[PDB]
Amino acid sequence: RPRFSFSIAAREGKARTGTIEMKRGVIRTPAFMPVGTAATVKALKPETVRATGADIILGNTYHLMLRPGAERIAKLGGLHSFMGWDRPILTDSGGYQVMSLSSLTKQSEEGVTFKSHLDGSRHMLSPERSIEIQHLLGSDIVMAFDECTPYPATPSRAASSMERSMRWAKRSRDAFDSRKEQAENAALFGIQQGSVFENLRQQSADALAEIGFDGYAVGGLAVGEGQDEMFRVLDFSVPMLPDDKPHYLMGVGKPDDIVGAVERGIDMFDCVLTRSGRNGQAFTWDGPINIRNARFSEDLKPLDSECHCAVCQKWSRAYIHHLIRAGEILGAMLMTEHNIAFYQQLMQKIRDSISEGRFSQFAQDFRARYFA
Amino acid sequence: RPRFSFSIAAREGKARTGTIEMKRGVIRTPAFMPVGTAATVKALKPETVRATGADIILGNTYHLMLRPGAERIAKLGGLHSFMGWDRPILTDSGGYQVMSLSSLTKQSEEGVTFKSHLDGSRHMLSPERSIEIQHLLGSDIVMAFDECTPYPATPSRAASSMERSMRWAKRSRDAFDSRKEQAENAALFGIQQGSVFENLRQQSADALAEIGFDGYAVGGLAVGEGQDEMFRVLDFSVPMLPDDKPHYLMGVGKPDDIVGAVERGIDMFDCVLTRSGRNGQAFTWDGPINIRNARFSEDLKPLDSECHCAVCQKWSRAYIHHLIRAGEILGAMLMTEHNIAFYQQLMQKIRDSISEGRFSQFAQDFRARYFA
Ligand SMILES: [Zn+2]
Ligand SMILES: [Zn+2]
Repeated sequence: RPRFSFSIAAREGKARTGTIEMKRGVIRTPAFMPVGTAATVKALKPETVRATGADIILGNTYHLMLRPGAERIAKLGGLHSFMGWDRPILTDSGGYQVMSLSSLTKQSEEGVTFKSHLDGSRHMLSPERSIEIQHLLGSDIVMAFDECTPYPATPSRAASSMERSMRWAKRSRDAFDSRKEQAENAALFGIQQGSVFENLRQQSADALAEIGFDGYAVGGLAVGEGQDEMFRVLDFSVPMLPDDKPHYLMGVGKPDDIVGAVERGIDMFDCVLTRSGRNGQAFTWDGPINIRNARFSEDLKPLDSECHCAVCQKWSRAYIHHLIRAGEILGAMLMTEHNIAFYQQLMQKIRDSISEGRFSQFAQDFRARYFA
Repeated sequence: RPRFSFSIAAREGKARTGTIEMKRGVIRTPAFMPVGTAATVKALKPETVRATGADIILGNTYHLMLRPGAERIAKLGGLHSFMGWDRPILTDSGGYQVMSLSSLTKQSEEGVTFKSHLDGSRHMLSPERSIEIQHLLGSDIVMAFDECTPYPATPSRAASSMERSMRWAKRSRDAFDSRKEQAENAALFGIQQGSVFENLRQQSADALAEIGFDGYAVGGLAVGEGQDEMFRVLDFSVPMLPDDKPHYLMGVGKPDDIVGAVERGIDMFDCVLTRSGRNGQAFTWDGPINIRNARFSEDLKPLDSECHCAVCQKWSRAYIHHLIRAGEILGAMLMTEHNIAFYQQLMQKIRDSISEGRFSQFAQDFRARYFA
C-alpha cells in the first residue's frame, strides 16, 4: 500500500469522487470523518464507527496533548493502538482549539503559549511542536499548523494571518520532512487562508502549491459567515488549489453544507454534533428532528424511515425520546450511531451519484425533500 | 415452553444449580440479573448485555412508572419491545425505591402515596397497582408488593411490617391471578420479611408457602447489616423457604456476597454498581481496582488478565483510565460491559463448580485470590 495516492475516478462539474490509498486503508471520497476528541468518537466503540461506513476519523491534537498527553500516547504505542482504531486518522494541528478553548494565549511568530482549560497548566504549540505531537500520536494525515483568522477580518489582518500561516506552512513542511518515519508513512496537508478575499486566497494557494502538500484544506470558513458567504468564497477558492490533490473543508458541516461544498470541489469533511437540547437532534432525509420533542413520545417509527443503520432497525423514536429525556447514556449512543450512519449514507449517495453522472439531480432532489 | 419450570440439576451442600424455563427463555441458576433502570441497562445495548452471558435482566417499576409511564409502555407494546430485550425480565414492585428515592410518602394498609423525585407529581402504589404496572410492562417475573423494614428494626416494628407484607403478599397473589394473561404467562415471587429475627422469618416463610408462589425472595437484607449478619440471617432463613422453588436475594451484591449467598441456598441476584469515583471500580479475580488511580495511566494490561470479555480483548487499563478520567461515555460503556461480563463469568464458574461437586473448593480458591 502506498503512503498516499489520491485517484479521481469520476467527475461532474466541480465535484469529484475517488479514493485516497494509505498504508492503513482506503478512504472513499467525498469523505466524512467522525471526530474523536480525547481519543474516542463520542459514545461509540471503533467497531461501531466502522460499521457506519466511516473510512477515517479525525483526532483533536489540542485535547490529546492535554490528556492523556502526546508523549504518553507514543509510549503506549500510538493513538491507533491506544483507542483501538486501525484505519487512517487525520489529526488537526491543535491551533484552532487553542484559540477557541484555552485561556491566556500569547501569540508570536514562533507559535502560541496558552493555559490548559482543564487545570491552568501552561503549554505551547508551534509548527514544529504541532508536527511533533502529530508524529507522537502516529496519525496518518497531519495538518500544517496555521494561524486562524476570525470572521469578520479586515483585509490587513487577513493578509497578516495568511502570510504568517504560509510561513508556518513551510515550517510545518520542513518539520514533517525532518522526521523520516513520519515523512515515509504519513501525509501532510496545507491550509489555505485569506478570509473572504479572493486575492489573498490566490496568494495563499500559490504559496501552498509552491511548498507542495499531499492535500489542501480551505481554512478560515464555517466561523460565522453563513452558508451563502461560505459558498461564495468556495466558488473562487477551491479552483485555486491543485486539482489533483484532495480538498478538505474543515469543520463542515450540516448535510446541505456538505452537498453544496461537494458541488464546489470539496472532497473531505468533519464535524462534531449538544448544548440546549441539541443532543436530541437527529438527521432524517426529511430534515432534522429534535427527538426530545413531546410529539415523539409515542412514535413507533425509527428515527428515519429509510436509514439502514442498526439503530433504525431496532429502536423507535419513542424509545430514543425517552432515553434522551431521561439523560441515559444509551440515548447518546443510539443518537450518535444513527447520525454518523446518516452522514455516511449521505456521503455514499454523493459518491454514487457523481460516479453515475447524476449528482446535480441528486443535490436538487436531496434539497427539495430535506427542506420541504 | 412452559410459563415457569424450575429444575435443580445438581446440588452441593445448600448450593444448587439448575434452570428456570419460561416462555421467553431459559435462566441458568445461580443467576445474576443486570439492572435496567429507566428501560435501559446503563450504557449497554441489549445485545451487549446478552453477549456478557446474561439470561434475564431486572426492570425497576418505580422508575418506569414515573418515566415513560406504565400505560405508555403498554401502549407501545410492552417493555421488551420498547427497549429491545426479548428474553425474560424480572420487575421489582416499586416499593423499595418509593421509600428510598421519593418524597412526602404517606403509608397505610392500602399502600403508599408519594411525590415523584423528578417533578413532585403525586403517585400511588398498592399491591394491586404494583401488580397492574408490572402487567402493563409485560414482565415475566413479577415481585409481590411488600413493606420494607429498615435496619435496624425493633422486634415490634419488624413483626408489624412482616405481617403487613404477608397481607400484601396475598393481595398481590390475588391481583396477579385476577388477570388471565398475566397468570398464564408470567410468574409471581413472594418476599420473606422478618428482619434479623428467626421466629418472624419462620412465620413469614410459612405464610408465603401457604399462599404459594413461583419463587421466594429473602427480603430485608443488604440494607446496612453487613456481611456477617446477612450470612447469619441467611443461614436460618433460606432453609425455611420451599426447597423446590428459586430463592432470590434482592440487591446483592459484591462477588464475595454472591458466593457466600449461593453457599447458603440462594439462586438469583441483582445489583447496580458510581458516586465519588466509584464509576471507576473494575472487578478482577485479584479483587476490585479503581481504574482512575494514577497507577493505571500507563498500564497496557486489560482490566483483568483472564477475563474473556470483549473489553479485555481489545483495550488496556491505560485507555480506560483515560476515558474515565476524561468523563467520556465510552469509559462508562467499557467499564460496565467488563463488570457485567465479570459477574456472568463468576456465575458460570459457580454453576460449573456446583455441577462438578467442587463448589466448596471453588469458593475457597476464589476468596484466597480475591482477597489476597
Ligand atoms: Zn438510522
Ligand atoms: Zn473483561
